[PDB]
Amino acid sequence: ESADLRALAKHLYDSYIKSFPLTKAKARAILTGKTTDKSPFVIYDMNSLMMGEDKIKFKHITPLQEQSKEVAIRIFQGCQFRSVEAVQEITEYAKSIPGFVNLDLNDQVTLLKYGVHEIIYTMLASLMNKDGVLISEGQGFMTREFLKSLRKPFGDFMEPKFEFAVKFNALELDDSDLAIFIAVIILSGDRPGLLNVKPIEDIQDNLLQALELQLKLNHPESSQLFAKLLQKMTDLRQIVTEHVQLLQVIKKTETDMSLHPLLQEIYKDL
Amino acid sequence: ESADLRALAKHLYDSYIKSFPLTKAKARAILTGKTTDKSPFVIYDMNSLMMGEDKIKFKHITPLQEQSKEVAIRIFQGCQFRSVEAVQEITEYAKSIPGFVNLDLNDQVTLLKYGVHEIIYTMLASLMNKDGVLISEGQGFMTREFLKSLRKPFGDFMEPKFEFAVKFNALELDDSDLAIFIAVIILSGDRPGLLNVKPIEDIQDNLLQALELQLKLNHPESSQLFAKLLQKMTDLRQIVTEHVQLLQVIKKTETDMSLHPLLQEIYKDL
Ligand SMILES: CCCCCCCN(CCc1ccc(O[C@](C)(CC)C(=O)O)cc1)c1nc2ccccc2o1
Repeated sequence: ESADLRALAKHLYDSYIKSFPLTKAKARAILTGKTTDKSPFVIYDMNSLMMGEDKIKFKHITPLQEQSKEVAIRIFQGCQFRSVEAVQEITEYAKSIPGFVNLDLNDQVTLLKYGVHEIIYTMLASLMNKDGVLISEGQGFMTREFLKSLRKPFGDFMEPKFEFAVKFNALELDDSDLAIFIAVIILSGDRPGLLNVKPIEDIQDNLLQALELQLKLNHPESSQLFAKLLQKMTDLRQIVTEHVQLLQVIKKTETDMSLHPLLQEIYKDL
Repeated sequence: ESADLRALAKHLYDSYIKSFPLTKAKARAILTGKTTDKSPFVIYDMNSLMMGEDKIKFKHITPLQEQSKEVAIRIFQGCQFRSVEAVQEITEYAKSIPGFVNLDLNDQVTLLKYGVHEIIYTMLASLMNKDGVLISEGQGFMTREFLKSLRKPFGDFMEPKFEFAVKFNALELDDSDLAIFIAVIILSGDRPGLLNVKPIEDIQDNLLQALELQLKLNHPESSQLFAKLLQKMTDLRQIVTEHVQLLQVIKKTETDMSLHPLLQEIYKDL
């Protein structure tokens, strides 16, 4: 019954709105302007960066950065903190996916460990366009060029996210679509180390039917959107793998820089 | 129309049968199961290999294990010969895909270039089970044990493919399904360097529709098989990536000597 699938879709969309403070709808409203209400301050260089810590709250350094925790590192610990923040929002969302909390506690942990970053990059795309990305709840906007100009290793951390975002965003998905998609990502029975794969795949199948109908009803004219979206899951895994190896490089070139315990746990070069 | 999709399906199945000697239906009869007659020669040890090699249809080298070209190298090289063969079979199959030959020639070469490894492992799964893989047109069977026991570098070469095959084969696809799936892989759109993505994605759209109808008619009891199959591409990709990686490492094993050229030419890297 497609009626039961529509309810699941509404339920997941509802939980999504309740778990994620900055939706795609809000992100696009901020980026596309035509607004005086919430135009973001723009960071495209060191100076605007300094200024940025004025109209927008930023627990980081404004002045000199070199001999005082450089800008690259400052921006990096910022992403770090924001990522853990996202893991907590995604975890809250996960618990709302029917069946998720009734699974083996060990597998709940495994599903989150492997799904969190894939979800992070999917949602990160909502806050990006070809020119940059929204920051601090949408009050700021850091330029893609400014980011690609950071010190040797940090200079290329974000580029692959942008490359993915521009392609992914061309699919023109809205929050109700993404809510089902993120749920699908989490319930992957092919995650390494899962104990009970069957209960996980039973839920994903239900989620997949939900996503399929949702895309057919919401995008009547977009041929094979469902399949096209599912293939994007390959680009996500790649982004993760690529990010991981870059993180191993960072770890060795910056022995004075620290990683958040949560993020470190999830990570295992995995 | 459902008619254009069935025709496309039937057309691909026919060309697939004509292009690939060993069909999965053919290989499954041999593997797990009997169909008692002409049982494959089993390579499970060094002695069984030496014997099988000198008694199998392997046009290349003979058994010589004594400070002269180790077994692992001869096995590895052997898989290279068969891979070059398959590439030509994949190439002929590609040309039968409606619209393929009509694409920009550089684009045709690009699609084949980046799609042959994904296709090779996909079809390899057809000849594998959890304990081994069919060899020499199915006249042989090299056990998973003997393979994982090879030298340090070569022992971890095929294992990852066995793991993928185990999961992939659980989908229980047959040649009619695989025929369309392989064509979808070939007509990707995200291969690097493509010049005209539109016609490529347009054909894949048509192929995906065909694959979807085929799975629903051929496996009416398998819910969301279409979606599950597409997500298996995330695995194939990692496999390929991980594979070119070990490959580079192998290069850092065997190298020198003015003997073997022209042969090294015929292979390169694929
Ligand atoms: C439901 C989840 C919503 C996810 C929203 C993510 C916003 N974000 C963080 C993106 C990110 C960047 C870098 C990351 O690297 C770390 C922290 C490295 C340990 C990781 O977790 O792998 C991880 C995640 C982010 N936003 C921005 C804006 C500008 C510059 C950098 C930046 O990073």
